[PDB]
Amino acid sequence: AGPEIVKLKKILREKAVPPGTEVPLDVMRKGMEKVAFKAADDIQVEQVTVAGCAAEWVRAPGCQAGKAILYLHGGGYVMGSINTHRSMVGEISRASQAAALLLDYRLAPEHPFPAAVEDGVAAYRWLLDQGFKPQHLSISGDSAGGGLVLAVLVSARDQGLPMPASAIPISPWADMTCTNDSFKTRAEADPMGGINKMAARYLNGADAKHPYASPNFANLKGLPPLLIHVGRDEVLLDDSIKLDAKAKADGVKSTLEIWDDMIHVWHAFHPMLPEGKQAIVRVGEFMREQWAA
Repeated sequence: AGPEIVKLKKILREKAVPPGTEVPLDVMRKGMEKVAFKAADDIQVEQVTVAGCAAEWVRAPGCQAGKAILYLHGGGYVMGSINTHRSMVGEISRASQAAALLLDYRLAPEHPFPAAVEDGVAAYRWLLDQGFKPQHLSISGDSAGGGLVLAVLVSARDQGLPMPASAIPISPWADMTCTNDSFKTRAEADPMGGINKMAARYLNGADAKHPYASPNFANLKGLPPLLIHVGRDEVLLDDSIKLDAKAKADGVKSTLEIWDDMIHVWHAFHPMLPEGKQAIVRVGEFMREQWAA
């Protein structure tokens, strides 16, 4: 249906390491840093520290005064940084006209679970304490960071925190047991097991069904409206279908949208992918929808 994903899928295929090759952690970290998209030049950035983590407010133009996004990057809980996700987050800020807080939360295996959860709740709390009003808040995250979105919500709700206006997990990883069908069914279509070594590194012997590690098994009752993006052609399809089905069950509003022909966090390829640009427009549409209500 699209000539851009075809071009892009072949590119990501030519580029990937053979299946089942063991790449050092420091080697995958730097590689992700080395190939990271550069933020559009009209995105301004301000470095802060938030709950003892490095952070940047990432403000595109048009940003409105009351509003913010706690944004939680992907990387399997072991890699990714402010730098690797600054581009896509600039675009989410554009679309939603709210500044992103882009948190450099603690990474495994130097800092195992629940460290990353502990940072998310703390950044959220820090936002409220700055006097952002929950109803002026959004939370969003890709992949590992999309499960964290949820984990932080459940966690913050257990702690007495008010829920934000919406939550957008993009290609969420919300099940550390990695047993879902799509790992097998959808695996010839991901250009893109290696993800088990990251559960092992995050968990570090913890219960893999621990609600805050794998939020597909958490009590979700009370959480605010969900938009969940995932690509049909990606390993983690099931996580998103089961997140939505569990949200449903637990009283929560979600819109799952499986985008056909798309790969993992296709949003990140906005610079060359039309679906990427439009999925980002749609995220910002959805946070702006939840803010008007």
